[PDB]
Amino acid sequence: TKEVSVGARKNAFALLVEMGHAFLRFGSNQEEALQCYLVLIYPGLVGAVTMVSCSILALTHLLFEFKGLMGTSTVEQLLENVCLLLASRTRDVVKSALGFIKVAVTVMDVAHLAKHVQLVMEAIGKLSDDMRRHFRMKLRNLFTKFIRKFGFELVKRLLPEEYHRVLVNIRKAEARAK
RNA sequence: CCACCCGAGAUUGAGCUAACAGGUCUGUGAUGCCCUUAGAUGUCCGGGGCUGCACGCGCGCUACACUGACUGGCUCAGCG
Repeated sequence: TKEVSVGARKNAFALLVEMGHAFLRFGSNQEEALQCYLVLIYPGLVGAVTMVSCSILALTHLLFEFKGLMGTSTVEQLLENVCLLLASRTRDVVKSALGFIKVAVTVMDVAHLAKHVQLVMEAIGKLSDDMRRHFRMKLRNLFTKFIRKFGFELVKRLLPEEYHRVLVNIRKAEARAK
């Protein structure tokens, strides 16, 4: 899934989906089988940095396919770990964490996300100057999705100063898109 | 646009709060002066005025009639 070839990456993603399907046939309860599947891939978030980004990308692809079936609270736990991985120096780990956060915001229910806007968006807030400037597109899209899904004034209140303008800039599009 | 083969590579990495004269609009100075039983129209009450009329400068209404005025019938609309 982090190979050089795009075809190999596509095949590895499809193979992950297929083995996730394969563990849905070895037991009676699907959720516990998916839990066993994840605890077979959980240690990869601990080893090498490229292996950490590998595991974050794998979890990102897995979260989009088996959205609710793995179990919401467990989702939240993984998101919390991604927040620690939001503190990484490497740009690949940060990019993979941003993609996972985007996929989670797309997938996860808004009522349970409301418990976790502050933590993940605080982890977004204290990222860096270089990290903010480089991945300004991903942060822009994430703040757009948070404004769609929650109160604009809430994200305004809990973010630091500079991001404020980015928020209102997004809100600016929210009048001309209509 | 999607998928696939070959190919090492069919996209992996680096760089790219500010400006608005596009509009709007009552926040910051231990801000300069002038006034503060000389109330930057002090509240209230009662009664007057706003219309008062020699004359100028001008819009309007009614008329000076006979192609008119008075008296009785007739049949006619449209915006709203």
